[PDB]
Amino acid sequence: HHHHNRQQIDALVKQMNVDTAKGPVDERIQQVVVRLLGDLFQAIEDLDIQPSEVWKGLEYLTDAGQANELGLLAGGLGLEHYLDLRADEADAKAGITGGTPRTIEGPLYVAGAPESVGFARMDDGSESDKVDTLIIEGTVTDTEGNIIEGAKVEVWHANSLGNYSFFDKSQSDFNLRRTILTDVNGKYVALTTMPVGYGCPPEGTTQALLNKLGRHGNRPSHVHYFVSAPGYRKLTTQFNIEGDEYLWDDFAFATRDGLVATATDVTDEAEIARRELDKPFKHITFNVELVKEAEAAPSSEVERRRASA
Amino acid sequence: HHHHNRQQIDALVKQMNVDTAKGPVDERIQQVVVRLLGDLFQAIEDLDIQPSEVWKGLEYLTDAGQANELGLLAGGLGLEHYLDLRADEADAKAGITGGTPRTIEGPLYVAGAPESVGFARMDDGSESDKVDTLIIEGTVTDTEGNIIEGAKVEVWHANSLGNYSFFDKSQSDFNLRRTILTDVNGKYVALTTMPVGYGCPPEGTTQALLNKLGRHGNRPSHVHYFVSAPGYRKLTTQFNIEGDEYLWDDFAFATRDGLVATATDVTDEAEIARRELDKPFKHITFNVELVKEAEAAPSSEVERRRASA
Ligand SMILES: CCCCCCCC/C=C/CCCCCCCC(=O)O[C@H](COC(=O)CCCCCCCCCCCCCCC)COP(=O)([O-])O[C@@H]1[C@H](O)[C@H](O)[C@@H](O)[C@H](O)[C@H]1O
Ligand SMILES: CCCCCCCC/C=C/CCCCCCCC(=O)O[C@H](COC(=O)CCCCCCCCCCCCCCC)COP(=O)([O-])O[C@@H]1[C@H](O)[C@H](O)[C@@H](O)[C@H](O)[C@H]1O
Ligand SMILES: [Fe+3]
Ligand SMILES: [Fe+3]
Repeated sequence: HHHHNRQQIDALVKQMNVDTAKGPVDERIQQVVVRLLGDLFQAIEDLDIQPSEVWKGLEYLTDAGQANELGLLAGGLGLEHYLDLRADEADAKAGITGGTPRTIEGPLYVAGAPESVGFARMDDGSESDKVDTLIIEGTVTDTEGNIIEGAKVEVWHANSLGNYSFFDKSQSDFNLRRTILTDVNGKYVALTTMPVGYGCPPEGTTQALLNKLGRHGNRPSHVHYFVSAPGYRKLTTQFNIEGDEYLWDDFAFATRDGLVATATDVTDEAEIARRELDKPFKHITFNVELVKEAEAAPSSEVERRRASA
Repeated sequence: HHHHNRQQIDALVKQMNVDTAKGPVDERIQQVVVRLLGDLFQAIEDLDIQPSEVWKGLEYLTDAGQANELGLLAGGLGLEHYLDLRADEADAKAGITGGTPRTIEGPLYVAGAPESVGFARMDDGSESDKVDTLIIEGTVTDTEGNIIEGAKVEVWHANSLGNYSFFDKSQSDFNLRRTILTDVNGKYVALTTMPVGYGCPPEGTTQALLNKLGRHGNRPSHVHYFVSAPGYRKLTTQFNIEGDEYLWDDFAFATRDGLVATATDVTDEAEIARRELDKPFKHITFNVELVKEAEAAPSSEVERRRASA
């Protein structure tokens, strides 16, 4: 079934995609296209991939893009996590150590969330009779424990049904999405609701492929973070919550040591009063340590197309 | 910049996509996914592809799918032609020789076109004052020249502006698309208009990438064919027209020896009368030779998602 060897493949790819060039070429795009096409052709030879199979793959990719699910698929196949594995190894080779660990962004960030100093309430109260109240708090410091005032703590997470605002058009705009600037003591406090883990859209393209792979499409409960500050490396991270069925079986492979938090229960009447609440709530501490930006440091910032509102 | 070797990549891909499987798996889909992901990860290592670059690639693929242009991109990068190169080599190894050569289908077939016996007029006459009339005719035979009656000759082509019906919603439904069944003499005749070659949509995703590659997105003038008959191998082919600027510079690499036709000019008053026309016209002969279906023969039919109306 081998109709072409790699030499013959490379010659064909060059004839079609390089020899045909006239005028200015983007050299990087040319390099990447030539490599990926040659690899695709060689996989077609090695696995004897039939035209009907190739068309099914392209039809799948078309459907995935129309469903806006390619970011989700990048998470599920483990490509998004792989990019973090690479970034961690690049940082190790730079001698950059310390700092809260990174993990995946996911595909559901939205720019433009309400900003406040030191404290934000993240939810609109529309689920107050059906989900636990959660307070999250932490201090943002450098690697030696010195507080950072004015650090930008961006948080987003799912509602009691595992759905995110903007994508779920039934929620109010920016529900469960906030930017909190750390106060004079380096502190942030978020008053919110307990996120639940969630699956992929069950009739969607990502779950369709996971089904063929015998795989589930679930993530454990988590809260996403961007943390940034002048003079420090930007951090993309999350915490997961101890106790979740899928904690160490995340379909997007994002859970890490250092990023698992325990939700404590507060039933004490005095403490409840102090928080201006009326019922028991859950409490999570999540401190963040940022690494100073050095001339030698690889960038920790990632350009990516992101929703805005 | 090499953070992982292929052994480490393969182990990671297995951990994420295979070890996580529970219950029935589609073994072929699993095999192909594992191979393509491992290859993608290795290309990322070898070329030190940055997260921002990966996200740009996925955003491009998303945009391409939303624009319904991935079939067009398959043609332009030469993947569609490569599939034919493979099919030709498989046929050679089977000892299948003879027959009109195959070439690419393109992405613009529509099922459901008007059917008639022996003769069809393909155009609605809406361009009669701005484009040349073309008569196409041919005989469909086996490899020894014996006529085949009742062969299904499916033809589609572009209008005077290089646009195809169904996709160009300004044209009448099925304009320049017909199915003609060969008559008792194995003959088909199509009365139509001269197609013009065309480019990719200039603001679309395919041309955007071709621009980065320094490449044009043009095809020479051509008419597409499916030819099928009981007992014979289905044929996907075209003819191109001698004289076209892009005849041997097709951005989708479809031109072949054996598939170039010369448009003859008919100015003779007697012949014009015979055809029931009033002006000179162009004439193309395109005969088709079909190969008998043998038990040993690979399939020449391709399952593919196709428009219908
Ligand atoms: C670049 C080009 C390379 C790829 C292109 C070339 C590679 C060729 C790939 C060949 C794959 C083998 C095909 C085997 C035959 C298919 C059988 C089948 O059951 O049909 C369908 C399966 O088709 C597939 O999903 C296979 C394609 C997956 C390839 C992409 C893997 C990406 C890997 C690496 C890239 C990095 C990944 C990047 C990270 C994002 C089942 O139907 P469906 O549930 O999948 O979808 C269903 C469905 O079909 C329903 O009918 C519909 O109603 C519903 O909505 C839909 O969900
Ligand atoms: C499976 C996953 C693998 C890939 C995923 C992983 C691989 C990662 C790929 C990395 C590529 C290198 C990126 C370099 C930096 C980009 C710079 C730039 O100028 O930005 C843009 C270029 O971005 C690209 O097109 C690069 C991605 C191409 C990769 C796909 C090749 C497929 C090969 C093989 C697969 C078989 C092919 C299959 C056959 C079909 C220029 O803008 P634009 O004109 O391209 O689009 C423009 C634009 O950006 C405008 O802003 C917009 O308005 C307009 O509409 C749009 O058209
Ligand atoms: Fe999330
Ligand atoms: Fe065409």
